[PDB]
Amino acid sequence: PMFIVNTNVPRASVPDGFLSELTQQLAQATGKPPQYIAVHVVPDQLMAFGGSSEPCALCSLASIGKIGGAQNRSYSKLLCGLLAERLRISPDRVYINYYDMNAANVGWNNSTFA
Amino acid sequence: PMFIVNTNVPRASVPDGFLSELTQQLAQATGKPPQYIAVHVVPDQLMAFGGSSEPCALCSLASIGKIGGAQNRSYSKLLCGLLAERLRISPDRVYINYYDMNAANVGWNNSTFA
Amino acid sequence: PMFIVNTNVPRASVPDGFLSELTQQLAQATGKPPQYIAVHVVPDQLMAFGGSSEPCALCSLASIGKIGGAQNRSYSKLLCGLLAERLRISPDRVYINYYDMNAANVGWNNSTFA
Repeated sequence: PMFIVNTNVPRASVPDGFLSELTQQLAQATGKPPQYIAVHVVPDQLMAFGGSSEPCALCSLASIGKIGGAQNRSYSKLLCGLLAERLRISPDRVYINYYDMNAANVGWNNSTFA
Repeated sequence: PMFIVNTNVPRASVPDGFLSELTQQLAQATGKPPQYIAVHVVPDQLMAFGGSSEPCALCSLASIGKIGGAQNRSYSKLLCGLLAERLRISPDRVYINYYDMNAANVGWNNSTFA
Repeated sequence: PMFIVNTNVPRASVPDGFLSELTQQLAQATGKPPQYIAVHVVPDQLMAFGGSSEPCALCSLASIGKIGGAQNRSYSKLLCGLLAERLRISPDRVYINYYDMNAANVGWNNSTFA
């Protein structure tokens, strides 16, 4: 899995250990081994959500499988929770795009997962 | 809908009010209320387009529906127009990837839009 | 085609000429003219791969066609190669997401490619 968060929250407001928390919780939620989880946080962005520059986030979670209606609701509760607790972003100012990747369309270690 | 622009134009060249202009015009084009539109501009990027580093943009518009042949031509005219007028980027140095998201694949407010 | 590299390697560690090299190598690999290749490198990122902040990269290659099982294995060998040689990133800490874009879903020069 690969989880990306882009936010207008400043870098100083991202707490120490946040990338590890995300890694841990995503491994648990997706069922994937932690060695396969990648996470990427991009603060200080020039963004608006509903026309407003109050704290917001635009995110993406891509995974080979483990994407679907019920799973994605679960991930959204988890991730909006983390963004609210840690970054002080309202859940209603977060979008998370989910992507179910075919294994042939993910490169890693000089090959793909197919 | 969510619109992201990555560009090598410097931050100071992004005019005041541009995120609101994008929000407004995207609301009109997609038909969706502006409260649902998110916009994200990433200046100062290390980029090339066709092997050269004059002003360029790599963008994305992801929406639950409102994506298709005709609509995407319209959006391209609109958005290339804005990028040329406001950021002085030639339309021929802009790519916009369009993504029609399934509602169950967009997280928001602790759940999905399904 | 458009190739994006997000990495925690510092800006200074990206060699002069790297965007041109990627352009050339991608034009050869995809068979598309260089004028159609766009490349984007984002250093200095806050990222982790398998919980580790050792050098890593999260990448994307989107193209109208020229994507599939065998082609993507080849691209992965190529691009992991380049990232290892030039940025000193282990192939096993690189993900590359491949996107086969429909021509009607790529905007350019006030219209789409359809």
